[PDB]
Amino acid sequence: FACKTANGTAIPIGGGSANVYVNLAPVVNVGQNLVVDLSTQIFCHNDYPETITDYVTLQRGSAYGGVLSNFSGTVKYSGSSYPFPTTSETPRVVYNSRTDKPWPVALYLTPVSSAGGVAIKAGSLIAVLILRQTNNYNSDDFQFVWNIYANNDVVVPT
Ligand SMILES: CCCSCCCO[C@H]1O[C@H](CO)[C@@H](O)[C@H](O)[C@@H]1O
Ligand code: NI
Repeated sequence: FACKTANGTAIPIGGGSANVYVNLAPVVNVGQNLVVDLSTQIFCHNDYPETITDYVTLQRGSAYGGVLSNFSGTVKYSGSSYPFPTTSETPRVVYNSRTDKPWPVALYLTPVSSAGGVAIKAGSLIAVLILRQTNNYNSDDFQFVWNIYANNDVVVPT
């Protein structure tokens, strides 16, 4: 089991960590969502699907910088919705193919009432999402840690 990002980097067998940049709508009002869809960027696959079944959860989602201070959020993982930052590990998604399949995580962030001005800075760390991977074959229990960075400033109209 391993993961990579679209035109980007890879995390190899056994787990590890990688930095991911995201495009964000440059202006967002109170009552609107920033939708950060990671499923177009993070792709994983199973290395021996004929004999092994891989299990993948979102173990935790944390907020950082302007997201932590200026937004409230939910995370959508494989069709279900949860508070972001998260309160517990999600159920599992099955990976059973050598073919790249997306990691189905999306963040919906909405500006808090105190948010105003540049609420997220270009280049800043905004989130960490931890993918946890196990199987039906051995004791493997690995973490794939995704550091999420803002590509552009996001302004909350005052
Ligand atoms: C015919 C199979 C012989 S075992 C091959 C061991 C390879 O294990 C890697 O690949 C497995 C399947 O993706 C993972 O479950 C495991 O965690 C690790 O990433
Ligand atoms: Ni592979």
